[PDB]
Amino acid sequence: QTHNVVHEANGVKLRETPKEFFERQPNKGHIHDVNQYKQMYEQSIKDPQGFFGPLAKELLSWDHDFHTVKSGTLKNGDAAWFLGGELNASYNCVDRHAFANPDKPALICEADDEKDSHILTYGDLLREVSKVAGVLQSWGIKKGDTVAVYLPMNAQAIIAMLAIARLGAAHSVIFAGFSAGSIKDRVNDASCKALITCDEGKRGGRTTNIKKLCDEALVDCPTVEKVLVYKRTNNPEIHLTEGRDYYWDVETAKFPGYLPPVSVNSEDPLFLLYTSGSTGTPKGVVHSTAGYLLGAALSTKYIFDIHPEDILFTAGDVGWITGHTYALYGPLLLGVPTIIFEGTPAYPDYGRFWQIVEKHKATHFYVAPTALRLLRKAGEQEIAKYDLSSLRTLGSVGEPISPDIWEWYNEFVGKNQCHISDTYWQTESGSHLIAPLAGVVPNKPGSASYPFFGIDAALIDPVTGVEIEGNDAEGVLAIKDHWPSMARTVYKNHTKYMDTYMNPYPGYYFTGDGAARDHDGYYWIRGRV
Amino acid sequence: QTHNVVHEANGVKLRETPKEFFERQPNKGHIHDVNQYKQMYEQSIKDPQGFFGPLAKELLSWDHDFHTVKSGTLKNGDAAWFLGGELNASYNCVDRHAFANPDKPALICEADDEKDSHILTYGDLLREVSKVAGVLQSWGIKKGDTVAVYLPMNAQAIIAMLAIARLGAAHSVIFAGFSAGSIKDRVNDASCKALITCDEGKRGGRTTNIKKLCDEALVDCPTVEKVLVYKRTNNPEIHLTEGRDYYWDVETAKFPGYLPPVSVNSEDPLFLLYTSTGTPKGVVHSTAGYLLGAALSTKYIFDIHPEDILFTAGDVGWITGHTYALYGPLLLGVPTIIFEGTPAYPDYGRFWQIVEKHKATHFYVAPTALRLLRKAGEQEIAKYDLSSLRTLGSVGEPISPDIWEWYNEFVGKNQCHISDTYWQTESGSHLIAPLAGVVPNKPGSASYPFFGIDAALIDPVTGVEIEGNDAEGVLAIKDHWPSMARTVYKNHTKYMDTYMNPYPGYYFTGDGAARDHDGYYWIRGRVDDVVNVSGHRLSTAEIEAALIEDKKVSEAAVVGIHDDITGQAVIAYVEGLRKELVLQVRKTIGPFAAPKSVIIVQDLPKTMRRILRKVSSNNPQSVEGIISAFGA
Amino acid sequence: EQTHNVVHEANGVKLRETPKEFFERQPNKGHIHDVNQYKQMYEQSIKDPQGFFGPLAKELLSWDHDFHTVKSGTLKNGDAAWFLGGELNASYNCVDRHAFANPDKPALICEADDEKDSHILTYGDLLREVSKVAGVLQSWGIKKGDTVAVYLPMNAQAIIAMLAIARLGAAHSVIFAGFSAGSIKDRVNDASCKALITCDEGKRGGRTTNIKKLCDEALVDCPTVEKVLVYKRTNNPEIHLTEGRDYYWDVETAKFPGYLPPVSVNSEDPLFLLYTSGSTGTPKGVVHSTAGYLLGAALSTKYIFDIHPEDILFTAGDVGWITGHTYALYGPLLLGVPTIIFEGTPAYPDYGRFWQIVEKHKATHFYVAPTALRLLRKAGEQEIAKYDLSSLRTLGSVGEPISPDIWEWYNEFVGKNQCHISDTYWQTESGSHLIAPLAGVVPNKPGSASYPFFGIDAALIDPVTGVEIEGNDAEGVLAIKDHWPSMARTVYKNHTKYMDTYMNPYPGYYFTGDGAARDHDGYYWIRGRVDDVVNVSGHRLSTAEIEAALIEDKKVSEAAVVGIHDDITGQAVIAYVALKEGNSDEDSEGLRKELVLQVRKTIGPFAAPKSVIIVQDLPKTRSGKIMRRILRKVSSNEADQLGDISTLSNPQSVEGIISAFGAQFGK
Ligand SMILES: Nc1ncnc2c1ncn2[C@@H]1O[C@H](COP(=O)(O)OC2CC2)[C@@H](O)[C@H]1O
Ligand SMILES: Nc1ncnc2c1ncn2[C@@H]1O[C@H](COP(=O)(O)OC2CC2)[C@@H](O)[C@H]1O
Ligand SMILES: Nc1ncnc2c1ncn2[C@@H]1O[C@H](COP(=O)(O)OC2CC2)[C@@H](O)[C@H]1O
Ligand code: NA
Ligand code: NA
Repeated sequence: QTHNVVHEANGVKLRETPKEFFERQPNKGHIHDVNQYKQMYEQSIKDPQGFFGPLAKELLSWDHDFHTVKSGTLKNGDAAWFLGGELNASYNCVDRHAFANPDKPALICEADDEKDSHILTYGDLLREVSKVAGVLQSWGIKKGDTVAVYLPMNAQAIIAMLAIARLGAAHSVIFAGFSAGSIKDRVNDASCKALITCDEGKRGGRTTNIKKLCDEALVDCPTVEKVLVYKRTNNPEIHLTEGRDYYWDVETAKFPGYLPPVSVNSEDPLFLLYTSGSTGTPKGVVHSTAGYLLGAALSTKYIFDIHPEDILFTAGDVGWITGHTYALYGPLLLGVPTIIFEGTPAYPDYGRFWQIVEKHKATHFYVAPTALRLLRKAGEQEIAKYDLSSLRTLGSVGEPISPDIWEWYNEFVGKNQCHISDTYWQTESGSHLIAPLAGVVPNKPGSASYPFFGIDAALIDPVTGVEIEGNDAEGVLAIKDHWPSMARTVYKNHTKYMDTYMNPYPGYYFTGDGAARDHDGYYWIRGRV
Repeated sequence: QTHNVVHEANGVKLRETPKEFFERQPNKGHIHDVNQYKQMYEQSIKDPQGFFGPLAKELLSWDHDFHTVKSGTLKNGDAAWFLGGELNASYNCVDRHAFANPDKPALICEADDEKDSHILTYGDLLREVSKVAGVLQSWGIKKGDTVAVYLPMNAQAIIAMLAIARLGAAHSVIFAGFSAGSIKDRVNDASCKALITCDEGKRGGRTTNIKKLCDEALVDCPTVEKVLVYKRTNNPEIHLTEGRDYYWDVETAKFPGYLPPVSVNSEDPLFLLYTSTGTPKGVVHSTAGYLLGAALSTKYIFDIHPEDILFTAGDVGWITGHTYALYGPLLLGVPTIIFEGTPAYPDYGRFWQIVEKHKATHFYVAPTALRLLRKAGEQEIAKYDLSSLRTLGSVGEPISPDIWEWYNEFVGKNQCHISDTYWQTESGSHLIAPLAGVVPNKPGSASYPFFGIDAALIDPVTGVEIEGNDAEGVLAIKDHWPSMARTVYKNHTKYMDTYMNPYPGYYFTGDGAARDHDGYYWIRGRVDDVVNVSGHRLSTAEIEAALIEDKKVSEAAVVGIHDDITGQAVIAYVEGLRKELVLQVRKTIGPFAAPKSVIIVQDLPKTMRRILRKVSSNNPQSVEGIISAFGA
Repeated sequence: EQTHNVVHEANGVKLRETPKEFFERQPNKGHIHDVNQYKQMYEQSIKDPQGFFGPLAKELLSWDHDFHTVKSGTLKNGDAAWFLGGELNASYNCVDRHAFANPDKPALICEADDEKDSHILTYGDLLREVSKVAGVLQSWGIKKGDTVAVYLPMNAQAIIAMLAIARLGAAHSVIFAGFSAGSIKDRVNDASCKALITCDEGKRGGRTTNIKKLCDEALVDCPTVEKVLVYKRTNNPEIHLTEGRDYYWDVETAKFPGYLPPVSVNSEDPLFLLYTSGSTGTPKGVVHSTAGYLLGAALSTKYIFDIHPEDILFTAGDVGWITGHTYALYGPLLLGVPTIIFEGTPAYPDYGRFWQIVEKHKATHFYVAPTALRLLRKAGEQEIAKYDLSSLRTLGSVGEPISPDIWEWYNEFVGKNQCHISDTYWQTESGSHLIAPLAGVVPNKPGSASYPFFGIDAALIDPVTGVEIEGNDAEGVLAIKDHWPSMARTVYKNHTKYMDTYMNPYPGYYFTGDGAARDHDGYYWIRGRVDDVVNVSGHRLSTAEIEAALIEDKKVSEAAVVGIHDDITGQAVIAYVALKEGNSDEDSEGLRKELVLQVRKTIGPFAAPKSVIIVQDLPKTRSGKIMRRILRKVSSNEADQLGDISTLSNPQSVEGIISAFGAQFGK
């Protein structure tokens, strides 16, 4: 009953999902109980072919069928999924839903100031993505190119990512807060042929110099032929360099509201996302197309319990993986609306998140514990002003969630009527690795619980390098086989990838984190090592 | 029986298809009668998916299947057909027929002088297209490029077009009678990477300077990297620029007679065709939808069977040659007669001599040529055996009842069906036409709208559809159709403003028409160019006249431009006098007819409102003034 | 009849049935039941190519897109095409599919010049290395429609380079590692290659060969080559790499992952260029398509050699030549079996090396040229008894005639009279076997290639009348009456040369350049080239190219090169040279050596003349053109038979020619 190693697990009562979760659920859940989850999970570990093939055919639309579900090993860094298949990410995120229901909302955009907020339908999104992709195509962007994005969290960032993917090019999103030198490093490592940005940004009421930093960086980025500049503030004193910089509205007005998507192979790169590592300069994590999209759709459907009637609010930023997988690809693949918030949880007041959740009857909310701490400190009383009865799944990501913060989140935001998903994962995993499925897995505050489909998690003794048998254990967290959404390389530097992830413990994927596993199989993340 | 509006139709007896038509028809007709036509037409309007899906699979060969038959709306300018599909135009016009019957004639080429005439089979055409496509491929031409063609109406023009389409590039054919400036404008707007032309041309016995005008134009066309030059006259004095120009024969001899075609998407551009009042605009046509329209209209309106032979006396420099000298007939796998010369050379019987020589079953020509031959060569017609013909088409302009009767009697001997085909460059293929052997004729009427064409008459003042027959108004189309043009090259806003925004929810043909008690349409010609300001349609000419009535005004020019709020805005070029002129227009025309702004200028273009249009959107010397005052 | 009045080779020749031990060692039921089934299937392959080759193409190749038409075009119009509309990838069919099925199965059994450096790559290993090299090439801009040169010895890196280039839809052009810098230059420039794959140095017979050095020398004049990939075969640090152009195989492949998607190409997109010598002077890049070439390779390897999944093939060839292309690489790898890639010579460390390798790996199939058989019979017979060769059942011979005596020697000393011998007739332009005895099916006549293969409708044409010869006991020009899947499709950027060489000499036919005879049983007997092409030790040479090389020496005024029989190399090249101002018989030996070295450095060591004859002038017609017929007749000791020479402008010269050949051919 007691734990000698996993001290966090002693005297922790399981927390079943509240009845109101199932009352607010629009349809029968996707999994009935934990026993069915464990059957499906064991099948996903022992027979990835027969588990993931059918799901890949169910959740994604293919332009060419695949012939092999899974190939490669971790030790050889040659992982591949759905080999021979062809598809397009923008077709799966936009076109098919637009044909099905063009007036269904897609991007619920909340601007830094609410007066500028708007809503794009899937039909709208198809037209705007097509026009921007037509601009990029006229400029010579084609499959195999990279295109940089330097935009805030708003419709233009989503449209730019989808338009780049529509051509089979790989987008490289650069968080709008980066310095000119960070922009330069990333652009040059990726050899981007084009950049998409805006003139200025609005954050918490303040105006941010965006094009200015781009211009500073581009003096050292010779590969950038053309820049597309959105008029976010329309400030006339913002310089565009003749022959390089063009306005978003002016160029998109020249092209039609439909452009054919370009088919890419399952293993063609979908994007580069640059991350800081423990050794040296930024490294470009490369994600494939089919595997990443399947992981995004699968984790969004099963871990958050997303249905067609639902509305996801991922309070993240597309500059990071969270916005990639769960503000954009995850929800759009499933054809539900997603809320794109440009501002901050404090402007105009600390009720912004909640005013938004009420306004759009959001059903899912996904945020990092940092924001939870900020709102507990400075804006608790605001929560009661707004109706949050539409929610049933509350997500937490990025860092450990202390039991204190977990209980506060559960009571004040969830009104003790929602399910909480502590999702553990990382930029290189593509999608959730360990997380409690909504309406299925009972919670232990501070614990991410069970590994997800295709994630064969294990603990390794660092001193010896040997895998640790049995529960009530602690050690380095690692995965014993690759999974569909695993990152495939570091751009033009596969040796760094091998040394970072595959070579510390040959045969395993090294997460860089230490964790504990208790007598129930629940995992407790203990941070970086 | 009487018409109070459609005066053309009063006292007009229907003209049934003559029995000789069905005697000469090689097989059972494709449609039995008008009732079957109407059932099929109603399905093509109410259920485009169930009507055009099966036809697209029947008439075209696909590399990848389509998942959606029809997408988009006119209002949003995002029409698309057969989404997800892949195909190749040259495979559908050449390869499949060559594999089925390589010795069947494809291009029956009649040169300016008959001594130079020849016939290419489908196998011959496959080899020549493959070799030219190999030359272009070795030069770097690929999907997404544009390639200019400046060639007379002969085998090399057809081969060039098909070879460019074989690589998935888009051809832009430039009528060989165009000047150097016209070549330059079109090549630069399209940013063509290569050009295919010839040294000189032969027309009416005269030698025309083709390569010379090309050089003149190319001095200012930096995107053209290479030129392929056919030796039409083999004149040794014709200079080739080293490193840029290469000979057709020399380069094609280096490559094999088969080259794989490149699959393109249904909505990838097949061609740009530049149109000749203001600035030339590149009408862009898709691949799958355009080809389907070409095949469908050629088959059903002309009644084309595998045994038939089509003579379209047009020029690939224009949409008629594109669609009914090349794509339509070759798609159906029949021979097409490509005539390089004039109706008068060596004499005024040449058209009829060609029909007799090749036993053509179908003849398609513009009323302009019919009038010329009636005036100068009538007696020549009877000198030739024209009994192989059963379908006589007319295109491009109204055919008066009198010219229709002359055509019917002197060419058709009262034994052929006449198809007065109404359509335009932007429609891709026939919009309103009497189906051969099916629809009875009223001379001068185009008769019924074609498959997928939901035609209507619109009140020009209110934009509201006119219900019932015995009516007149603006001819408009209520939904897009497979072969509708998709954009204006790199200028989609001009496309929207020209076709979709004047009457939102409709396609604007620019023509007026009348509809009689039988549902037959009578084309009435161009309308008067209204500008749409927040739903009020204004006449630039009326505003100019009203401004001119003011005796202190010397000259007035009124133009329209795009406006994100009011759709269009009106700018007049001519502090207190400006207000006086605006009030003058308000009290002469109406309160809402006032220009958005009156700009007092001392100069205006003529040497031409086009300059004013471009100026308002941010004697050559005069130009400066226009700009200066607009800066005011 | 039983007697032959024309095909003398066939008189008194007893058929040689397949020995029973062949069937004892055969691992499964044969692919063909007996010779009658072979004849039924062959007739279908001629009368109904669509119904015969469609199903086989669907069985043996994996398609990304199905084909809609099996066969198109005619020889006369030079527009042959097969499996139109199809899409596939050669590296997927040679690697990926087998790696997915059995990643640990051996693929490349690599025997290095020194056995200590030997190793084995599995299909999984091969997939990873091919993917990495393809990743390097892709990052350099190589894409479908480009050509990439390979200048590598016969080892794993050559195979990997070829497959990596094909993985991107680019066409490889392999340049035999015995070529000089000028030959590399000619081929690289005619193809406009964007990149080159080579190595620092080579190992042959224990000697170190200069590979990268010759590449640098040639590349000074190859402006289209943007980047070079260099494998460290010896890792000699003194080997210079040019900054900005040359990069190391290991360094660059370490940057990319072990899987890269293959690029789908059309059946008729070019798979490779192989530069071949003819009666011209300039090498011609023979172009092979993808689907048809691969189908021919798989089909001939499977049916003529009787290859099964359990078998192991040792083709003692070099990828620098078509034999290595088709039967060391594409054929076996398509069929998913291991192939032995031998970097060395038959003589090093001793003359048992071939048999040591066969025994080491229990090879079931061995494929070699008669030149090597003659060498081993002369110098290494005593080695054979040291080795267990009982794993073998199919012994192939390629590239040149196999005399009845050599056939018997091969049959007895290597096969122990228990193996089937496959004398395979074919050529670079045919892609795969044209006439050959199917192992276990066709009985042999020693010296005869036997029956034409599937899709090969062979004929004999009267050299006087140009008319096809009906009936048997006949002789004439060997021609083929319709194209076949693996037929070469063009000469790179010179289709007119292709037409003039192969399709126009005998309209409606393919001209092989060979003469042949057909006996009363329908067996074909190859009689050798009719077009004066010379084959020295399996290498096709251009007498005109050798003449040009000799003339480059400014001491030479005129040069005429001819071919003759040679007991060692099959044919030998004899060069006749007239000098400007020479004389002095003491300088003769030295100047002859100088000219031989000139040829060695212009073309390559293997193109050196057997002998250089210094004469005072060459025989010429009234029009001033050299009459090589006289030099041929003299060089074969047939001075009698020269006949009336009063038609020459300089009949007096003939005497000298004869005397000179008598004095100098020996010494
Ligand atoms: N639920 C969690 N509980 C405890 N720790 C967590 C949790 N989620 C993330 N982490 C830490 O963040 C890194 C990933 O950061 P990254 O920005 O790459 O991806 C971010 C996640 C989008 C992990 O390696 C780990 O140390
Ligand atoms: N049967 C017809 N009866 C009366 N008028 C006609 C008819 N066909 C065309 N037109 C006029 O020509 C324009 C199109 O010209 P375009 O050169 O683009 O297309 C050329 C015709 C292929 C129409 O809008 C219209 O005004
Ligand atoms: N079994 C054989 N019996 C007699 N002669 C043969 C045989 N195989 C080839 N040849 C001669 O080689 C030329 C082609 O040589 P190539 O190097 O192109 O291809 C060689 C095959 C690799 C043939 O035209 C012919 O003259
Ligand atoms: Na494809
Ligand atoms: Na496909």
